[PDB]
Amino acid sequence: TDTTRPNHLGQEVIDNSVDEALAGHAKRVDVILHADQSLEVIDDGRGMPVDIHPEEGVPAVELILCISVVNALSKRVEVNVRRDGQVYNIAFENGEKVQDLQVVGTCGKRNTGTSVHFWPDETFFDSPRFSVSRLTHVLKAKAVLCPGVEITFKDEINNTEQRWCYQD
Ligand SMILES: CO[C@@H]1[C@@H](OC(N)=O)[C@@H](O)[C@H](Oc2ccc3c(O)c(NC(=O)c4ccc(O)c(CC=C(C)C)c4)c(=O)oc3c2C)OC1(C)C
Repeated sequence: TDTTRPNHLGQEVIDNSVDEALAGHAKRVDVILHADQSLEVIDDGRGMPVDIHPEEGVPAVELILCISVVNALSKRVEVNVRRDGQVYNIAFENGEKVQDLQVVGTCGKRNTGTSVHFWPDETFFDSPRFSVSRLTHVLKAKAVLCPGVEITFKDEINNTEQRWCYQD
């Protein structure tokens, strides 16, 4: 992972969302660059499984995040999963789970998906600023290579919003 800036980190989180679209489960991926320079990636896929992983004995989502690159390079990572009518939440800080998986709400059974919100640890990057032009260029190409998915990008730092969808 490149540490010139947090873009590559974001693209890896975006790729996990797009993989759900490519598999035919997600129809939309939303990316939001927050005012505090944190990035949030939301998809309407199946939702990162929250049931126990046999070998490890911990929620699959907890395990995936624990070993993820976002967790390693972010001072904070908050994940919300919509699955089976339930909204599960879990968070890590400085690389450590600071909030066990827990049901924070309910939702429609058909409303599934995952939200990954992370705050890069500025100490690991030459620059903590996200390169917007680079983020949008890669996203657009992503929309192109995954026909049918609607990709939106909301920039709350430069106050702009865009959406792209390539039907075929
Ligand atoms: C970083 O997590 C990624 C996902 O990222 C997002 N945003 O959804 C996505 O890329 C992909 O997500 C998958 C990949 C495979 C299945 C999949 O095979 C499912 N089918 C099941 O019936 C199932 C139900 C519960 C369960 O614990 C598992 C196995 C666990 C896995 C695949 C982590 C499978 C399912 O419900 O959801 C899935 C999901 C959401 O792979 C992950 C979990 C590594």
